[PDB]
Amino acid sequence: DWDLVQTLGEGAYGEVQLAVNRVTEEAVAVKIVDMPENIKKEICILKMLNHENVIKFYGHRREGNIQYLFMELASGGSLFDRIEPDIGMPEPDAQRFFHQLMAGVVYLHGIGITHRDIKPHNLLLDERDNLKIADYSLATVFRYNNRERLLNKMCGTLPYVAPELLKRREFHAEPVDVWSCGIVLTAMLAGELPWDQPSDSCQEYSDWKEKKTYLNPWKKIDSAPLALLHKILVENPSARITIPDIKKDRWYNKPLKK
Ligand SMILES: C[C@@]1(N2CCN(c3cc4cc(NC(=O)[C@H]5CC56CCOCC6)ncc4cc3Cl)CC2)COC[C@@H]1O
Repeated sequence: DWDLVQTLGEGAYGEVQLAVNRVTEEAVAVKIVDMPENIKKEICILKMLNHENVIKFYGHRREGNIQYLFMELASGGSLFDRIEPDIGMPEPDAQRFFHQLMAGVVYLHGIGITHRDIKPHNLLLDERDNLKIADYSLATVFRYNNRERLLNKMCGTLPYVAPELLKRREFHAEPVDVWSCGIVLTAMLAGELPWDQPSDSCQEYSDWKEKKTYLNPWKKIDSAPLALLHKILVENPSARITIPDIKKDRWYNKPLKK
């Protein structure tokens, strides 16, 4: 029925491949996973999703120990491939992608879902350059019956993880996703990641906490988006800006063209 044409990327459990229909020539993205409690969780979350800034999930087929997850093929590819190394991208394009990222994250948080691994590799683009949050393999429920549950599991990607995840036994889900969006914004505006990890043993992170914004990547960033990044990349998650307040930010609301 299908045929694995090209590899689109690889995760912890399974691989994502470009599948072209043997009859219709319809090209889709298929996540092929071998072997359980996590794929049942992932399928459950994928069926809950319905938003313009979240990848479309078609369905799932099981073949013994093999699990197939059918998803929307994003023709524009990844946000990662739009970032020019050491440069980034034009500020109006970065603003628009950030507005769309916030829209997708507000939606997820609104249904009580935390993504837990936001990065340019899983932010995909459709034919009209609309951003779509993909890869729900680490996603979990942080709110149910209007009651918040604290996270305790270590997961994500070190340059994108919030510092409380490395320090605290339990932490709130929403500030962790806000933090990763901040690193994505830095990547879009500088074409460079600021640190290997947000720990005191990492010089670049110590430099940021000491406000050495005359250093890269910060010196490449204009004063307005840099003021926003100062509010996002705050060590104490209880003092960190929330998405309702990000929506009131000067740069977030700055009219930009071309
Ligand atoms: C594990 C990681 N990844 C794996 C790939 N993955 C997906 C990749 C997809 C990729 C695409 N579309 C394309 O690649 C566009 C460019 C073309 C043009 C058309 O032809 C085909 C290639 N569409 C849908 C996808 C759906 C998903 Cl879910 C996201 C998660 C995250 O961290 C490291 C890895 O990158």
